[PDB]
Amino acid sequence: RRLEGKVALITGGAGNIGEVITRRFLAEGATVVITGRNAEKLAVYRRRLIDEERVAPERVVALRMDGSDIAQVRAGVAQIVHGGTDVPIPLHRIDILVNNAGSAGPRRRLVDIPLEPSEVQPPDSETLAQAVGNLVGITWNLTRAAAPHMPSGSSVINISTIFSRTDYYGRIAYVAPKAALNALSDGLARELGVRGIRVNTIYPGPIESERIYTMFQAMDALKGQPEGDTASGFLRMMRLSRIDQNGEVVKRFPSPVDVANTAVFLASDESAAFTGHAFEVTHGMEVPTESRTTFVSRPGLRSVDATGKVILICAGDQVDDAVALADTLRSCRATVVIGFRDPRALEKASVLLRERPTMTAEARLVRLDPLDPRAAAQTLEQIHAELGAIHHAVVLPGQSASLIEVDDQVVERFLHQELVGTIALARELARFWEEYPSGSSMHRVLFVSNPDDQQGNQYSHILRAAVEQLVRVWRHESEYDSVNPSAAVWANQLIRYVNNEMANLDFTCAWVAKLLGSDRRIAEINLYLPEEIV
Amino acid sequence: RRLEGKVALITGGAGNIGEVITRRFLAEGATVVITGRNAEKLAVYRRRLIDEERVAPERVVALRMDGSDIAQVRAGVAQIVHGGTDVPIPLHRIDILVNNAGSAGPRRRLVDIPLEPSEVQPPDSETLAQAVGNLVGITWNLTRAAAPHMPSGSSVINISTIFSRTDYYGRIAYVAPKAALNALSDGLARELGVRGIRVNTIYPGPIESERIYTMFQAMDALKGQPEGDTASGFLRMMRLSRIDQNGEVVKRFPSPVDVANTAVFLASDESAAFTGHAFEVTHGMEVPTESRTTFVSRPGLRSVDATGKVILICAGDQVDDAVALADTLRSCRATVVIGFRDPRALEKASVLLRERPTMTAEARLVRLDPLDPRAAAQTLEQIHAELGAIHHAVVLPGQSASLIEVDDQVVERFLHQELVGTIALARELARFWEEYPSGSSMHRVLFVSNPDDQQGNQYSHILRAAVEQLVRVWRHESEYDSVNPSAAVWANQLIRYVNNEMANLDFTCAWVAKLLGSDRRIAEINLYLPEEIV
Ligand SMILES: NC(=O)c1ccc[n+]([C@@H]2O[C@H](COP(=O)([O-])OP(=O)(O)OC[C@H]3O[C@@H](n4cnc5c(N)ncnc54)[C@H](OP(=O)(O)O)[C@@H]3O)[C@@H](O)[C@H]2O)c1
Ligand SMILES: NC(=O)c1ccc[n+]([C@@H]2O[C@H](COP(=O)([O-])OP(=O)(O)OC[C@H]3O[C@@H](n4cnc5c(N)ncnc54)[C@H](OP(=O)(O)O)[C@@H]3O)[C@@H](O)[C@H]2O)c1
Repeated sequence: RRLEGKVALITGGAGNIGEVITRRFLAEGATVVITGRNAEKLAVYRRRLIDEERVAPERVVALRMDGSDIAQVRAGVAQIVHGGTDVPIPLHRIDILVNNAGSAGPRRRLVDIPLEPSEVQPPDSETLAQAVGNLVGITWNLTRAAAPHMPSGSSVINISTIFSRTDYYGRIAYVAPKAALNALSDGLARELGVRGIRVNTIYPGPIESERIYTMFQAMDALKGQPEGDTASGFLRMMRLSRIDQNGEVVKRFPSPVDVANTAVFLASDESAAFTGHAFEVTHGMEVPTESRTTFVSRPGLRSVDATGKVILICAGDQVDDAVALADTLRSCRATVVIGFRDPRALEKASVLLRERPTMTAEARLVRLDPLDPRAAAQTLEQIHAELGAIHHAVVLPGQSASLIEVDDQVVERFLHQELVGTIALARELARFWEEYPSGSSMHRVLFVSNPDDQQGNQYSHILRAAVEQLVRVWRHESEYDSVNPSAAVWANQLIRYVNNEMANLDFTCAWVAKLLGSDRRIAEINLYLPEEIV
Repeated sequence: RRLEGKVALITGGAGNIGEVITRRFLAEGATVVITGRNAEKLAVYRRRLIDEERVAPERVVALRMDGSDIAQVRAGVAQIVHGGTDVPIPLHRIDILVNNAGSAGPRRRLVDIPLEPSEVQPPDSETLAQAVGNLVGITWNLTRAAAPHMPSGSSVINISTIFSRTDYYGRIAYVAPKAALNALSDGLARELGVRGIRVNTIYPGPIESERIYTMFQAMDALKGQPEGDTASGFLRMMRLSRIDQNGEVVKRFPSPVDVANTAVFLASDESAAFTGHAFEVTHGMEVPTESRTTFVSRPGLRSVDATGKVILICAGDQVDDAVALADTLRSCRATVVIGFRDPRALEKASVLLRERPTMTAEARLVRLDPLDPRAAAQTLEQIHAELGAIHHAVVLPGQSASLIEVDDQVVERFLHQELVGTIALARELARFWEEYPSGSSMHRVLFVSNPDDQQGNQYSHILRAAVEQLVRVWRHESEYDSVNPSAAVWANQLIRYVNNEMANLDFTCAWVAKLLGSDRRIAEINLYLPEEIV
């Protein structure tokens, strides 16, 4: 009835939740195309729907498709629209896109996340880069491929997870890409809204499923705590108690049909007024959408003394910004190293650097590319041998328009250089700090965004979301590990791009120096420049 | 089908949106009790449903009930459960409570809001206090009266408005009580969740209805701008374009059925996993849930010079806090007046006050009760005659557990003393400042919350929400009126209760002095103390 005559594409349609979304969509009259990597599991599920639930064979199509590969996505969407080998009847359009597919990523503490295929250890099957492609790359690929074939009034439904906004020890390779997906979905709602295509996000809590109990078992083991501790923490956070199988009003997990019923509402015309909207299937867990504060003053640097602190600035190609940060830190007497991903930027910075009395030497310049982990680890070791430690780090983006009408290689470079690259850098720093203990004084990390791009900062928003959840879990893992066998890491993220004034760089540099050279520590993760500094 | 055999109570069920909620609920198999103040309109609508839509008479019950009167609410709920004169068949329970009733309040700029019945001018029919009772009092009353008769799995659906979070010139008597309702709903979700009763809030945008066009017509007139300007601003804010009656993909208002369809989803078991959740029926208007920042430093007072600034502290009964604020402002050389609602507090403060070199006289003490507007206006005039002006004001709460199991008079005193009282005070200050121009220098107002109540601060959250939206619209009205015929008002709200440390009062006083005595102005409305000051 409610999805009568609509064409739905459900990725991961044979998974634990996907099976229930598929079933409910069929009961409501949709024609469903289910995708997955395991072609047999798709065929078996399709057969069960036909043979045991009296579903007409024309209404279910099984289509193998690795959604992390844009070539496969385009080929599969073409088949759906025009017919093909695996699609017997051309379906002409997609009315509902359920971006439900999502791997679990490698389950490891940040220090242990595998970056290269040879590092992947049995329980896991994915590098960091593969997890990114199977979590946010996949949703991005399907939406770009499908959007030309979705008429006005169509519905894009992205499945994220509430845990993209909570502590989630040992799952940074999962929750940081899912946080990126949240910001991608909000940018897509803005872009597709002009076409009448709505884009909404479901955030399931822990859902009764083999998946959640497998993951919670692994996370209890990663933390060295008893079975059931991860679940107990989230059960306590729920506000809504609910009838369980024995009729008792208790804390319990929501079920897959709860998620499926939300997807039906969003797929149907009953949700026609919603876009860019969150749906938290969590029994009322109180989880903020963002941890943020706004600077309301400029700090005085006269009191800031970083004598004897080694501070590594990790830059991509941002010569002038990196040099300005180094100048400010050096005026506070810090021992500064600047690392550059881009060798041309490194050369340009050497020239620039050659251009009250102070006994502070000029910054050392090194090559530091986190996408070459073995060279990065060696560079950090050489710095430790020469300077004795690395106390703090400043992390800039990896490189200095539309989210849909964009070349495939621009999307791939963004995912690789900014998401994988930034998380890989944090992995390399965390590992180095664990391997080279330097006492109990916290290591401080400041992520700093790019400046305003004059075009809405759509891609910077995605990096911001990923970095916030990287920071949240890194803070928790490092605190926990420092008590239960090592210094903890405190981290924040400075957001420059909401301010477009000439004083922006100077204001940012002053706060970086204040936050690294003084005792002040800020609880909020994201630290925004004000819109007007003066 | 989806509400088969459920008992729904819909307040305002014969209004513009209520009629459509009622109709959809009946189509989905519910038995519906509709309430309103106009008994005839209810009877006429019930007759139309029976005579023109083939609805069985047993399934619709018309019940006149002014939901702002708790006595009437209890009597009507008793009738619904046990049967009575207007309820022929006892219904035994309430499965769905739709708190949809809501007046429009007096439509006036803050300076013109009617406080007393004789001030109400034709277009309007309500004082400020009546509007509060018809907007948040009503929802509070019904939920408390109905909750004992709602079994586990039941659903409370509160209709607020997105405009409780946006600019809305000339509607403070409407949007500030609706903002209070938002925080009341979140506290109720927490309290009722242990019983398995979920509580969710719908935030409609502008909904195609006689109501919205009547209100937008009045708001265009209040601002002296052309017909259609208010609507044009909100149409621009929508992200989702949508098919209109002629098949064009354009900006348009959502319809009443959009709101009704959301209420059906929330009434049905398909939403069983949702509580404390917002549903924004707005075509994706980007509207934050809160304007806030967190203090990340303590300010230096040595540079703060308020010489020649008259600052009025408006206190209820908070002797020690008011005196501490006065001491701090006087050490910054301000000319201080303290007003007290409570005459006993005024006497206690006189005794306390009698208890580097400075030439700053002790604070003047006056009676200032905003619920006696004629005496308040005279007091402000006498201060102006004696001291020459009132530059800035600090506003404390009117008085120094559960939201359900609470005596009726505690609820009534909170609504009257804190909500009506605080808005009435701002009305009195705004009017005084308009009547006694003192140049173009902005008047600054700092609302300051109570300290931590050690019990979750449920009532303080409600006042916080109302004050934030009071501030938002007051800032906009006063800015607009200062350009289009007068000084603008800047206001903020300091939140003390998230911090429970001994340094709390001193830290708060320092920021009050800094924000009133220096040039710094903060864009965010709510200014939170950090959880840890040191
Ligand atoms: N408690 C929960 O289960 C829970 C809570 C919050 C969020 N979620 C989200 O819910 C969604 C569904 O997961 P689930 O609970 O059903 O777990 P699941 O059983 O592991 O399902 C994951 C699905 O994703 C598919 N998939 C992964 N990578 C893919 C790729 N590159 N191309 C195509 N398909 C791919 C898998 O297909 P193959 O098996 O063929 O690879 C599988 O069907 C995920 O996005 C997950 O993050 C789950
Ligand atoms: N564009 C929109 O219409 C819009 C947008 C956002 C939010 N909303 C919200 O939607 C809800 C429904 O309003 P509407 O659009 O249907 O406008 P409406 O036609 O004015 O409906 C308001 C209803 O509230 C009832 N009511 C008011 N005070 C009452 C009291 N003390 N006791 C009992 N009933 C009372 C009225 O009943 P009587 O007529 O008998 O007094 C009437 O049925 C309101 O809460 C409103 O704030 C509306």
